[PDB]
Amino acid sequence: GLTDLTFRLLRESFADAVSWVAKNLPARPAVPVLSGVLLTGSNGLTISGFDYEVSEAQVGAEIVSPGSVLVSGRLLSDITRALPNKPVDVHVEGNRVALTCGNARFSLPTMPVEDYPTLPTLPEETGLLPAELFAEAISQVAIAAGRDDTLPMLTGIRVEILGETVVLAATDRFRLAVRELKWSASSPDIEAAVLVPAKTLAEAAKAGIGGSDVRLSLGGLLGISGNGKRSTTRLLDAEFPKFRQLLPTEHTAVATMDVAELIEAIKLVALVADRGAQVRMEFADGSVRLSAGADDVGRAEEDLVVDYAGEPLTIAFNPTYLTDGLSSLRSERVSFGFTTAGKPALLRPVGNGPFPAVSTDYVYLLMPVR
Amino acid sequence: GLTDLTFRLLRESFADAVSWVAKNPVLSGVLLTGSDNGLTISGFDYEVSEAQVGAEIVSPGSVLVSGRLLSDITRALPNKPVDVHVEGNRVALTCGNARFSLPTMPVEDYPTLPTLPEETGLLPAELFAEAISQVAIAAGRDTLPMLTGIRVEILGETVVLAATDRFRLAVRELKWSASPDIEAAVLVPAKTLAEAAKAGGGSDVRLSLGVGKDGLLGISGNGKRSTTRLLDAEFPKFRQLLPTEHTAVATMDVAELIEAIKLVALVADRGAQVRMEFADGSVRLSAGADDVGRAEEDLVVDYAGEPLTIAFNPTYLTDGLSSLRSERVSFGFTTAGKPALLRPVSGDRPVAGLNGNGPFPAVSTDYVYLLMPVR
Repeated sequence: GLTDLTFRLLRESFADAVSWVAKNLPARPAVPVLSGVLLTGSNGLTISGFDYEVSEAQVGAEIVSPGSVLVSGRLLSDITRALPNKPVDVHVEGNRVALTCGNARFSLPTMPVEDYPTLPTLPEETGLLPAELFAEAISQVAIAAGRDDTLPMLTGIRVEILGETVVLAATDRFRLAVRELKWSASSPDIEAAVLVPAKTLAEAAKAGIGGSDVRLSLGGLLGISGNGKRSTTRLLDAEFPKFRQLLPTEHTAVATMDVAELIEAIKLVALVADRGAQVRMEFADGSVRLSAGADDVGRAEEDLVVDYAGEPLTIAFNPTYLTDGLSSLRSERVSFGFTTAGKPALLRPVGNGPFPAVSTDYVYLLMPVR
Repeated sequence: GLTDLTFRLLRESFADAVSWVAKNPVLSGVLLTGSDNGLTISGFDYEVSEAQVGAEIVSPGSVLVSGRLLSDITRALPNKPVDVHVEGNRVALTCGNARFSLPTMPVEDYPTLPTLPEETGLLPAELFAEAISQVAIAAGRDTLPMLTGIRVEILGETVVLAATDRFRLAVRELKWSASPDIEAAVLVPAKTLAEAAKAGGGSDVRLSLGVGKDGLLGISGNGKRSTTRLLDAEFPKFRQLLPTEHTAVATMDVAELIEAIKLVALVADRGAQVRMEFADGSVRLSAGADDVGRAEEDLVVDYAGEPLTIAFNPTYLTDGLSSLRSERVSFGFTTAGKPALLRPVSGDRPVAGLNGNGPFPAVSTDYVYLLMPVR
């Protein structure tokens, strides 16, 4: 072609696609080519970005002349977001791209297309589910994943598929979050058990708020599809704890409270906790006493009503991990399932012998503090 | 007193007064004093602050506690009355179901707050806040103490506020109720003055500085009192930079120009400059070099004078346009080695005529932002 890539499309459409693709580009590009986003005109425009998480968006466009061009992804996402709200005209002119929109005009340098790495092929579709369910279930468990890249075995979200049932889990050794959901399997009997980096999976699930059903592909990659968007994510090569056997089926003591009231009380009392390390909880019939701090800085104390069953128990928790757990339930009330002060508490959304645990879709296991 | 300080008041009133005082070993403390039907909350530094609120004083006295921790507690307590009782070297604070035991620091080691000078004048709180924030954007944020203040210049019922960093200068004139014949100029730290003018609702503000001055600015109103150490440096001379006329004048839409600057500056190397080429009916905004990318945008302008090119730092330009508080901006030029003058435009006409090409008279405004070109 004598006329290289030339097209026209709406700014909003172009800007959303480029920003979505450019997001996952390398933070420290080895070659300048790795900082680019590929634009391919055929029908429609494809916007492609390569990395350990590669992404491709496809949008409607008027392709005056087809072709391909590689330009700085970050600068193109910044230009497109800021352009006048008018149609955007793009014309490749040799080694430059002329971008016109209303009264604004740009001339951008290009990088060689031949050097851009080919994006991996997504595996075969494993199943699908609504965007709202994927977004809300992932965000629920993501809160427990480790955020330290020095301990990468803690940085994933475990995904286990047993036909129509999906179990999600995350942990950082101080807390374990587990969520079960139903999905449209493609086809029944499909078994899969992978560990996906938590940060990218959570960002993909939050962006999914379309809606539009999210298609997951596992046949070392997790494929994510829908909304004219397609991405691949390298899976984590780490073992995950046997989370199912760590969840107790019975409790020696059970406490039910109001989440909002308890979150507020933790935050008040924790102002005097030395380096925000612990909040002590003294449960007895009808009441829990929350306390924190030492005389040198200050002491705090608040009593809250509890629907309690069992012998009195005194247990301490890290205030942030406790509020993360409470915040993740999305229920008015919380159930605390206990054994001893040195064994985990089970938080679930809501007369002397032990108490069988209640079946819920979500659970947050929280380790105590001594 | 065998029974030390004991009082009760509403959380909202307590929390707001403590937070306002604690914002700026014994130095970390906030002093609480109970007298009759009133509580005083006092904070000492180089900028002192005192808040007076109504309270039920069960037992009078004084106590010093950590300011930061007391502000954090009070903002977060249940919305119920707060009972405070000093118990030896501890402060028992009770509010609804919450209880706190705070350690005290010795009262005897706490420095006495300076006496506010005699009152110089008063003005509405809305005006003081509004006029200070307008000029504050131009103050230096460094080493050069002569540029880190806001000049306060009094001349009877007129006050002139000014701030600069040598790249820009903001000047605002306002009218106030002087408490004479007052002819004085001072330099107040810009960061402190800006915070105090924003924090204040709002009953009229009183400024305290006949033949006196050195060396504190007292600020008072709404049961709140502060003193601020004045800057001993000399504000730079600036009246030579305000001409009576211009070689060229330009009026444009502020919002359209701010948006176009931000778009073209995306390719400005180190965000150092944006060029503007003014001609009849249009201005061309441009930036960047081919290695990274070039941008251009043409905007409508009501222009008078010979066409000119001028380069500005995009942030200093947008800071100036944002401070105008008007739909339109008036740009006034003299010569290439001099700043451009940005004035707000009020109700209106074609800028040139009937003056043709000839010099264009300057129109008076309360506010002006002087911006040096990029050299």
